[PDB]
Amino acid sequence: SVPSQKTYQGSYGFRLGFLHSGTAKSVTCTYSPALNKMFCQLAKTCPVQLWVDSTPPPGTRVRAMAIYKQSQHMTEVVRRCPHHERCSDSDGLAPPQHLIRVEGNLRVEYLDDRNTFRHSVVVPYEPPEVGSDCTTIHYNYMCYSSCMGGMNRRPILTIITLEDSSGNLLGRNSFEVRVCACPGRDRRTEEENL
Ligand SMILES: [Zn+2]
Repeated sequence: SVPSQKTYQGSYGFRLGFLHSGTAKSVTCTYSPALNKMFCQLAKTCPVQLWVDSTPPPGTRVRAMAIYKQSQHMTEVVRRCPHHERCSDSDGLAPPQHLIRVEGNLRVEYLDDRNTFRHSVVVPYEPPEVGSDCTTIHYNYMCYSSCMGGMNRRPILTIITLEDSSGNLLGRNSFEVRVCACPGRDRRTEEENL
């Protein structure tokens, strides 16, 4: 039982975009084109851009879910470790077990799937401004990749799906994510291997 991670631009030409933030030590969130991999700090703003060729209709929703990248771990539900789960870092909206939160959107909705037990977070799709090319969603990852009893150094993917009001799939994309203390150094380090 594993959610699909297959790229699907769909009829609205759905793509993801990311800020070009570089690898200086001060960066809180940085994306690697070569690795298709986001490096970000704990609970910090992670901007993920939604790019479309044509505007999805009103009622369109945007969902985010994490799964383990490695096949021998893919059936295991990605959740926070007990320490962070039990931490006093609640925004009053997100369930304490959920890795992925959305910041700055009061219409955010969280799901524990009654059948697969997987966690996800969904928001209404907003079109970009007229003078803008994309819609930005501010995600927070609430556990480190290294958390013992949590992800425990196992790599994860974030899957972003576009769905209609009735939950039908409209588009899908994904990126790898590492939650760490120094995203710039870790990104630069992982890329020197190339
Ligand atoms: Zn943790």
